[PDB]
Amino acid sequence: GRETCYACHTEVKSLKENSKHAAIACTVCHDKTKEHLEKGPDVKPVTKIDQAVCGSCHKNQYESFYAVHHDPTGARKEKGIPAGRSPLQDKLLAGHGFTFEHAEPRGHAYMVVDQFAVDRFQGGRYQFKGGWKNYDKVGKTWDILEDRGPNAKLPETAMAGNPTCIQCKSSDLILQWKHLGEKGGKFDRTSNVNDVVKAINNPVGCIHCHDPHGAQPRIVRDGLIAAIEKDPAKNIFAKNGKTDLKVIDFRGFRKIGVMEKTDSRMMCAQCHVEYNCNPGTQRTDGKPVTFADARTNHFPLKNSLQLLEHYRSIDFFDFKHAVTGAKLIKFQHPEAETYAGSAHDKAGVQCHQCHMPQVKGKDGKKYSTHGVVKPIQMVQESCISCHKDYTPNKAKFMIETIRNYTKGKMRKSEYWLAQLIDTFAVAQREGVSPTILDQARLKHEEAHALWEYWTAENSDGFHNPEQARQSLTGSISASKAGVKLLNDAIMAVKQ
Amino acid sequence: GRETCYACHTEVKSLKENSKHAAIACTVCHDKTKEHLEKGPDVKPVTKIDQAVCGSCHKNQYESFYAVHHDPTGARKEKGIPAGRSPLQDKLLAGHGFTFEHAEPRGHAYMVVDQFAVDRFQGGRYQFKGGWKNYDKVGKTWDILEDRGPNAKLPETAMAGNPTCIQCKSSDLILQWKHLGEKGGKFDRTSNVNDVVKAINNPVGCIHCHDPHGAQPRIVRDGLIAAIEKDPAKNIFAKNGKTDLKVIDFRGFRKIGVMEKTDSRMMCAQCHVEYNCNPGTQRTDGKPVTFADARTNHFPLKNSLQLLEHYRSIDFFDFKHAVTGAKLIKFQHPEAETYAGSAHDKAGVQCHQCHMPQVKGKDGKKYSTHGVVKPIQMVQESCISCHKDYTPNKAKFMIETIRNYTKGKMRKSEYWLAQLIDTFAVAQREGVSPTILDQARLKHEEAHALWEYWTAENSDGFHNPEQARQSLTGSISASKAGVKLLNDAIMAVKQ
Amino acid sequence: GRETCYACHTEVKSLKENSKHAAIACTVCHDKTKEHLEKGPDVKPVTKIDQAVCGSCHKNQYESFYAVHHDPTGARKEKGIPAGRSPLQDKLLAGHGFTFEHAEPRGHAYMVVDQFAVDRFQGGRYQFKGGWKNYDKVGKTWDILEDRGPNAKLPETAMAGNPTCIQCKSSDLILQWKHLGEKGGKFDRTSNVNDVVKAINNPVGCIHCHDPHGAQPRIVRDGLIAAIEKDPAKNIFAKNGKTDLKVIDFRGFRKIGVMEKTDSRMMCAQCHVEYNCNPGTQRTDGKPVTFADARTNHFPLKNSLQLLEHYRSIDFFDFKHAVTGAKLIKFQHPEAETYAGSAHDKAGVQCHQCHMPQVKGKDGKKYSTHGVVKPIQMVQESCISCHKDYTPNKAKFMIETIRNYTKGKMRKSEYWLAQLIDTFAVAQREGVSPTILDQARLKHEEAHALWEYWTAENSDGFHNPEQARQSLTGSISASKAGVKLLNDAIMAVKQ
Ligand code: HEC
Ligand code: HEC
Ligand code: HEC
Ligand code: HEC
Ligand code: HEC
Ligand code: HEC
Ligand code: HEC
Ligand code: HEC
Ligand code: HEC
Ligand code: HEC
Ligand code: HEC
Ligand code: HEC
Ligand code: HEC
Ligand SMILES: [Ca+2]
Ligand SMILES: [Ca+2]
Ligand SMILES: [Ca+2]
Repeated sequence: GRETCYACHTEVKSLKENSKHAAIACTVCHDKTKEHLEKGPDVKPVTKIDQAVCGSCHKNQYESFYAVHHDPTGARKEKGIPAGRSPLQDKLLAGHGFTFEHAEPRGHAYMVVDQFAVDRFQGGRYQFKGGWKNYDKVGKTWDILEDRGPNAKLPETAMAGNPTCIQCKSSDLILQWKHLGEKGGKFDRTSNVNDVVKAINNPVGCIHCHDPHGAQPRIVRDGLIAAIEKDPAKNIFAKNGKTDLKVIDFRGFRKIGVMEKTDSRMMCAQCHVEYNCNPGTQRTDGKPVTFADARTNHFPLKNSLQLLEHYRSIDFFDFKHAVTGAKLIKFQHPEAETYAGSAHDKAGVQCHQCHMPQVKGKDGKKYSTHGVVKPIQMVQESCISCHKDYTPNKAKFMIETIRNYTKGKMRKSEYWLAQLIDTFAVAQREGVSPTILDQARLKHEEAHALWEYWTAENSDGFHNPEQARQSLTGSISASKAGVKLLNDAIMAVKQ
Repeated sequence: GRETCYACHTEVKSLKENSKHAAIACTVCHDKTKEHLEKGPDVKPVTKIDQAVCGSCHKNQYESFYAVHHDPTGARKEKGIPAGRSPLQDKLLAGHGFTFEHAEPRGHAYMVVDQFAVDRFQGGRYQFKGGWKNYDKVGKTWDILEDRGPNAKLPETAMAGNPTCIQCKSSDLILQWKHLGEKGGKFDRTSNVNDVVKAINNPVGCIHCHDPHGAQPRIVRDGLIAAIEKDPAKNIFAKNGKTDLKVIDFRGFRKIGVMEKTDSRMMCAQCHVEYNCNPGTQRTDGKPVTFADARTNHFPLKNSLQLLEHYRSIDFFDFKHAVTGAKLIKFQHPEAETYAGSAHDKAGVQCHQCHMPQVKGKDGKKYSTHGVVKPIQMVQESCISCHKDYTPNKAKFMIETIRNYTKGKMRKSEYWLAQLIDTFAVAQREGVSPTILDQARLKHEEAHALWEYWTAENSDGFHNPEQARQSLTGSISASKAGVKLLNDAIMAVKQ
Repeated sequence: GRETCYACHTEVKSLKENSKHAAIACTVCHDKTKEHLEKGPDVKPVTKIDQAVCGSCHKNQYESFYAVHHDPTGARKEKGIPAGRSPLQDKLLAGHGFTFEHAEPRGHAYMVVDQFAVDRFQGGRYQFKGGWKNYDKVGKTWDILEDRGPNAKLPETAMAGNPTCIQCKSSDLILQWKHLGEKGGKFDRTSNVNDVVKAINNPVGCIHCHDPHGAQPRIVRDGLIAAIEKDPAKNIFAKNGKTDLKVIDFRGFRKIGVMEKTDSRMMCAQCHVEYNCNPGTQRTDGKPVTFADARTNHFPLKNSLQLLEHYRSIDFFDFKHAVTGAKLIKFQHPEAETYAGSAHDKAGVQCHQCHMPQVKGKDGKKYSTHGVVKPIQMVQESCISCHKDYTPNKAKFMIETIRNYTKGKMRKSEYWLAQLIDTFAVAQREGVSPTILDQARLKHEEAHALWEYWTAENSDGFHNPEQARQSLTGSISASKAGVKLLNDAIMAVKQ
């Protein structure tokens, strides 16, 4: 009786008819349909957002997403340790909530539990039931975590958590969140995050990347659609002054973007980008930017060489550095913006070919693994599958040589940023002019933007070695110029 | 003729009769017995303290203790290197002898040679015969080391060595050391350490943990007995307002503690504790505390959250920090005090189940390995033996995740301690009030106590992850409070 | 017709007749011989310097030199990273070109391409054709690199490259370089390095260590011959007041040194030494030392305990430290001077026994591998071949224990150098006397000389553990003495 439904749901008919999902009865994914027919539109069907329904017919994708693996080096790797990805984090991000805890990423199945449990999220309120011995448990959020309650305190935590955070950890609010988190849905940007978390039972849904109605490759992330719509000819995913995205707006309430061809650069860019999803400060007037402002659910889709101008253009910065008071941008995991225009991107390779390589399940049916892969741990399938002349050692050597050269420049950029910050403090105590301190703040802004992008980004340059070198040497140059003018100004005081 | 002996040695009769050692002739372990009978009590039998006698009937325990293994990452691992367990050691312990050399522990068979050869012991006087190529040799101290003599100098060494040090490296002085090292035995706390070392041929004896007379599980360490006796109802080993320890006092000269049931927490706490075994300074008057003082052979049996109050209560600190002049506690390897009240302790698991797992020897007789094990190197026997559902990768993941999270907080506590020390120095040079510097010293004391415990402790939180988090975040909080008040006081000067 | 040639080339006759190469026709290695005979000496034969000619009869040496191996940890390892061999490089070498890039060494076949491509060589002018994916290519320089041209800029590079650099990367200029690079050959010390690089097609030739005429073990490096000639009785290679080197001077233009017996300490010392091959400054007058000066192609052949006196004696230093203005020596890879007088040197072991171990080729003919080996990666052939009682773990344990103890002192020397530099800067800002700052500069000179030798040297003490300890503790002592007098002078100012 789908034609009954299709009478008032025309877009679903468009997606589903003559699709690979054509035959699937509406009842497979929607409950209370009879009540919706019999009692009218006031009584909504139930749409349970649930990987297990997709798994009933796609077991290898479902099984590989939920498969539990144990990295013998462990997880919860703080980045701000000496041998870590961001060893000078505590000094360079002084005054930012990331100083409370920032760990390396792990598997997709953990993404909700790790967002809720991190020391920077909600003052330690959410914890693993049974603690560390259950840290590898997957499945339903509230089977895994407990709520210690609103009045509990945990020392050296922060309260960075907000509803927009959840948009990059789950598909559970797809029908309960108006476009951009503007008011009108069950939840919006101004919601109490502790109401929102109760609604999040699952990590990123199968529906995040795949239309349930027709199985079309798609995106559902509001900020990513908004970015592509703002710059449809020149954005990082465009080709020929066009992007492969048809936006479907349901009821003026929620958008999807459907693509004719798989583009995992867009599918993964739903989360693996720089974003603003937090309050901040305007550069002009020093006024707060609150969750009322659309800038608190924002995808720039700009790379390291563009972001400082981009955030100046939209009159926004994240935090003042606790020492220099520089109006700093906080960068997060810009993998899509890094990958854009790199050797592999230009070759037509997409994120999924390295990170979701082909494996065989079960009997021996071929599928894309949905347990996303760390290519250095799987070079036969992530690399040699395409680079057939490569030995495993050659693949590892190529990854690690690029990471080696890039990290050399990252560490040198940190040395110089640390020097800039320490010299600034000395310049302050030597009563150097606030005019000249302001010049140094600008150099800190620039050096910071060209450095922090790369500790935030997860490849240590592999995704774009040229951009990483140009950015990080630009950071070093800016810091050296700041240190020179501060040390010059310090001579001129006592001259 | 044991009844002859038993006439004047009543306690030995109590331990030996109806024991597992009942049948063993006194002559097996004591020489010159006839002269002792014939010439009377003036001529003492010879009691050679020697693992090889125990080995004659317990070959697998003896063989596994002396087995030579080569860790391919080497030994003599200085902790104060960037990638090391205590990377900011040289700054945070400035003014302490540990800045001359402090390496990670290795195997028990090396414990005397490594105490005598470390650069902080006795000005480099003791060295390996033939140098590095013999660094893996086990057996008799003076087959392995040479004495360069009292007048030899070795640059960048220290003279921390003292007789009480030897009490945690050998059973060789069991009959030659009056309780607590008070005067009356061949050696006491005031002895020249260079006389004492000549008497130490073996590492920790079989008799350290096992009664030779009846084979009862026991302790012989004077400071550990003294601690248990001071607090017999509430100490970390107690249960039901009682400790499983019967103290036997021989001649008012030397004590053992015998337990009805194996408690390796007590057996290992003979050495794996925080201790004071060194001169120090009183907090009240600034007067020396010398080896005449019982506080120089002292076991607090207190954890990270208790030690600062404990050392304030007994009016003792180890060193003034070379920069801040904070009256600091020097912490050493508090494994027993950490382990106390942890998940595994509460489950009735003891040190030996993870560190002396069951292995098969020879033919295939089952025994507890007496080559103590680093569980991460042996997860099948140290972990999976009990956690039967664990894979080796799961065991490794669980150890390393806890170490990862704990080290993140350890490194952050060091960052903030370094900031506190650097800010203090700036506050001094900005002529901030000595009143306010004194407030900052108190914050350094607190931050130091809540940090250094964990670099001194060897598990990086595994033994008590909750206590480690509470302590290390407390350290960070104290340092941040010190940095705030110093930076506030620095504004107020030039206000 | 060799007797025709031998008439005017008497030294070649001496080397070639009754040699292992006796039978080889001159035409095998020299072209245009008929024109040289027919047209006279004005028309020089062509002498193509080329491993492939040697390879025609020595395939296993040729094949093993050019064999491509992929270290899975990658290459281009910057030393100035936290976990790196020289973690405080950027601070301690501040004002030296090594701060732009200094990576660990890799295989011999890469030595030209890596010299030309390093960020410190020639402003990034030379790059790998096709970039990173060709970083493992071996063979001809200009098949592997491209020239971006003289006007191209690459941010955060330096221009350290000069002709004398090439003398330790290739045998290609053996007939085109007058002794010491004095004027008269196609190239000299004053040549434009960008003319010189065009002439360098190959890495170190077979002829670097082996005479082509008679196959005698030899050296061709001008600076090494000059050093041995200056001190023929007491130099590090001497025995019995004599060195095994007969110098043959061709035309007063170019020297070789031929040895009766293989001495790989000399063969490898052609490059694995400290050297001066750069402009610098005189200590006395502050005058430049230019490529006109013989001190710009100089081998001291002195160890860590001798170099500071050595460079003071010849009135030379490399750079003023950017903070302290200390007149610092820049140290490079002093492996031969370190190895001299070590346990293995005294035992008659040479570099080649550990680094060119015996392997079997082809069928199974035994040869010395000419792919030089990192012994920790090959302990069966580099170590156990001679230490037959060693297990692989024992060999690794011995290497890594020595490296562990040595690195502990290296890291501690860096901590104290960093403290010296930071204290100096504070002493300057507290207006401490320039007299007392000059005293501290001397302590920085000394501490620097006794430290940087060991980050420059590649064994982390393995080659001479006693010398490393004596040097690095001497560094620590010098820095502590500098920090004491600066901190004392700072009290005395405000006294
Ligand atoms: C017109 C008379 C309708 C027929 C026939 C069916 N549906 Fe419907 N549906 C209709 C309206 C006007 C609305 C919602 C209006 C609003 O914005 O609240 C709905 C809603 C749904 C939803 C809910 C989406 C959400 O916000 O959670 C679902 C999943 C849905 N409808 C499914 C559906 C099916 C499967 C039908 C045939 C059995 C069907 N609808 C008939 C209008 C009408
Ligand atoms: C938002 C819903 C996401 C989308 C869409 C994708 N990723 Fe992701 N990823 C995300 C998070 C929040 C995490 C961390 C989870 C945690 O609990 O820490 C990650 C992690 C990865 C990793 C690391 C995997 C691991 O270490 O085991 C990789 C390699 C990764 N992500 C890649 C990736 C690719 C290629 C995507 C498109 C196919 C993709 N992600 C989508 C959030 C989201
Ligand atoms: C999409 C644009 C995102 C928004 C909005 C937020 N997060 Fe995120 N998160 C995202 C990705 C792709 C990843 C994996 C890659 C990485 O660099 O981590 C993550 C990871 C986390 C993690 C795990 C790692 C860590 O930082 O400890 C946490 C704890 C996490 N994210 C929390 C978080 C919070 C609290 C947010 C709102 C302030 C938030 N995320 C927004 C993608 C996106
Ligand atoms: C092969 C050419 C790749 C493509 C295309 C993309 N990625 Fe990648 N990624 C690659 C490597 C070699 C590495 C280094 C670390 C490693 O595991 O080898 C990375 C790193 C990441 C990470 C960090 C997690 C990890 O896998 O270790 C993330 C989160 C990641 N990459 C995501 C990502 C996205 C979203 C991509 C398309 C925009 C992308 N990668 C492309 C190799 C390749
Ligand atoms: C009473 C007449 C004795 C008989 C019979 C035996 N022993 Fe004895 N023993 C006795 C005294 C009074 C002392 C020492 C007094 C003092 O404090 O110095 C001893 C000493 C020993 C020791 C020495 C312990 C030490 O300090 O090193 C040993 C090992 C010992 N005695 C053993 C022993 C044995 C095996 C006997 C039967 C053969 C024996 N004793 C008889 C008193 C008497
Ligand atoms: C080895 C297995 C032993 C046998 C058999 C016996 N004794 Fe022993 N004894 C032994 C050791 C290693 C020591 C040192 C202290 C310790 O507790 O480990 C001793 C000590 C004694 C002492 C001294 C007690 C004191 O007064 O302080 C006596 C008096 C003694 N041993 C007597 C003794 C007798 C009489 C035995 C036969 C019945 C006998 N011992 C057996 C080791 C061993
Ligand atoms: C004092 C006599 C000790 C007793 C009793 C125990 N241990 Fe110990 N341990 C001690 C020292 C002095 C050393 C270092 C030795 C050196 O030369 O460096 C150690 C070392 C260990 C180690 C590390 C083992 C290794 O790295 O190979 C472990 C795991 C260890 N110790 C555990 C341990 C346990 C479980 C004990 C009770 C059974 C125990 N120790 C007793 C000193 C002493
Ligand atoms: C028991 C309460 C002890 C006293 C008293 C002393 N040491 Fe110790 N030591 C002890 C243990 C359990 C261990 C292994 C665990 C660890 O954290 O090291 C050690 C180890 C050493 C080592 C090896 C490691 C190192 O620090 O380089 C040395 C060199 C050592 N101990 C020396 C030493 C000295 C000189 C003492 C008196 C000042 C001393 N120890 C006392 C247990 C105990
Ligand atoms: C299993 C539940 C354990 C019990 C009970 C105890 N220890 Fe432990 N210890 C454990 C782990 C997983 C680690 C981390 C390092 C590792 O090797 O895996 C440790 C560490 C130590 C160390 C450092 C040496 C080492 O083994 O690497 C010491 C010296 C040590 N532990 C001693 C010790 C003592 C005395 C215990 C009872 C109080 C104790 N451990 C209990 C696992 C477990
Ligand atoms: C004397 C009449 C000669 C006979 C017969 C041969 N050679 Fe010669 N050769 C001679 C002179 C005077 C010179 C060079 C003078 C100068 O310094 O320029 C040469 C040069 C060579 C070289 C060049 C070395 C260089 O600088 O590149 C080679 C390789 C050489 N000669 C080889 C050679 C051979 C193989 C001969 C027999 C066929 C031969 N020479 C004959 C003088 C005379
Ligand atoms: C100058 C012509 C050289 C001579 C003669 C020798 N070596 Fe060398 N070596 C040299 C350079 C310039 C490099 C670095 C090359 C690069 O592209 O980075 C090296 C490297 C080595 C290494 C490291 C090998 C590797 O990592 O794979 C070793 C162990 C080494 N060299 C040893 C060595 C020995 C033993 C020699 C005499 C037989 C020797 N080298 C000669 C420059 C030169
Ligand atoms: C012989 C006395 C040498 C002179 C003159 C120069 N180099 Fe060198 N170089 C030499 C050796 C034996 C090695 C390998 C050992 C090591 O410690 O690196 C090297 C290595 C390099 C490398 C690779 C490693 C690195 O530093 O990044 C480069 C890029 C290199 N050398 C460049 C270089 C330049 C530019 C020189 C003139 C200023 C130069 N070298 C001189 C031996 C010798
Ligand atoms: C065995 C007794 C050796 C002799 C003789 C020499 N070297 Fe060595 N070298 C040795 C070890 C164990 C190490 C440590 C790093 C390792 O790979 O194990 C080294 C290190 C080097 C290096 C650094 C590159 C490397 O191999 O990792 C160089 C460039 C090197 N050594 C050169 C060298 C020269 C020129 C020697 C004679 C003067 C020399 N080595 C002797 C072991 C031994
Ligand atoms: Ca951001
Ligand atoms: Ca202590
Ligand atoms: Ca030099």
